[PDB]
Amino acid sequence: MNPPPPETSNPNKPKRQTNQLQYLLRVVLKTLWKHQFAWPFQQPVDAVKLNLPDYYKIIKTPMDMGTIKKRLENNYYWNAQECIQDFNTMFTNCYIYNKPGDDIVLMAEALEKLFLQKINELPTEE
Ligand SMILES: COc1cc(OC)c2c(=O)cc(-c3cc(C)c(OC[C@H](O)CN4CCN(C)CC4)c(C)c3)oc2c1
Repeated sequence: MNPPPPETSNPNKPKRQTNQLQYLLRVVLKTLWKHQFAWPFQQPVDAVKLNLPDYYKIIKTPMDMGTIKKRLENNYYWNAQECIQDFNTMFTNCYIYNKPGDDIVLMAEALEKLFLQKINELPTEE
């Protein structure tokens, strides 16, 4: 069985909409979301359909771009670093669970290269 997905809504968590967070949605997430390798990362890993009974025994902090997209659209974050960590968690989970040469790993690295190139020009806070 799959665990419940990460939280995307929490009304007692403080939130805001900084220009950095707008950039993470409009530049960073949109760039990765449209990429040819985005599809495995657009929703939580469905370990049941994929028949990976051990995935959520090894991956204790799941994350994915569907969760990140909902969080940005919901203005769930307080700062840019919370959102950047989610991306890095999602990439790291992939490298942690899988074999170094795997397709899913190459897909992850292609998205992460773009991720790094975009956050390198993260604007200073307005
Ligand atoms: C869709 O979205 C995502 C997103 C993901 O991360 C974002 C991942 C991910 O992390 C890795 C896997 C995955 C890994 C193996 C190893 C596998 O293969 C298991 C199969 O039973 C056959 N192999 C078993 C091992 N035997 C040695 C050889 C055969 C399958 C089907 C998927 O899928 C993902 C899908």
